[PDB]
Amino acid sequence: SLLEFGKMILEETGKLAIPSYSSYGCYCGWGGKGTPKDATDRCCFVHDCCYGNLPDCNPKSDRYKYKRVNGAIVCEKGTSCENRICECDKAAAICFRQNLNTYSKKYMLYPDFLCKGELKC
Amino acid sequence: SLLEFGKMILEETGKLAIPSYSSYGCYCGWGGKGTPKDATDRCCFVHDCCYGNLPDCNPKSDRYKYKRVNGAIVCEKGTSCENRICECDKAAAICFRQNLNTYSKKYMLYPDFLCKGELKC
Repeated sequence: SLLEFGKMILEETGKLAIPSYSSYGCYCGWGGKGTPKDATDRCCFVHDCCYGNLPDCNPKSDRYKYKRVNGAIVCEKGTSCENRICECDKAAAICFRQNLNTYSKKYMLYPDFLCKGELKC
Repeated sequence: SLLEFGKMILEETGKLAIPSYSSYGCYCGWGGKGTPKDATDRCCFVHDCCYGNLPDCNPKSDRYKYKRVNGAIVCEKGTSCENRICECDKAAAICFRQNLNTYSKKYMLYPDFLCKGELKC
């Protein structure tokens, strides 16, 4: 859920999930259309597609456990849905951290009309 | 599109394309620089080169059909673009499978900053 995902985000980036990655570009939030605007926005698009491969699961309400071992995120052994959702969240949070150098305020509260079309995954 | 390619990748490798191949090495990802890390990363490099030679097309977004006949992927007859996109995808997905033997978890989540230099197609 956003409780776990928001915690990895804060731990990895020093930023709060809402608002820093909930109103950013075309895909960081609940938007789902258009061409990702930059590297951070691409991390989000990938995260949506990741959740997309899990139609038997519900990421929004599915809570999992993770721990930090040797400085890295470990998704603890759980249900297939818990494991796969944790892995999607871990990947996006590290993606965010890796792209912090190009994170820009320019793309916060980004207008709907500048995001057009479907990119299927 | 990513949807059809992801599906071939799962079928050929038994791995879900996102996240196993979506942050892998220097080329299985959005980027395009440096020496490919290994055989798997080379499949991605070749796949970019293949898409790079389809400028009359929209590889990422355009949908196509394919079948399985006696084990093997068979691209169905669509538009010129569709069949070519399909063949690029089929070659990469088979490449991933052929090199599963040397797939290495240490190249997942690979930072793009460790990838420098243009390597010509």
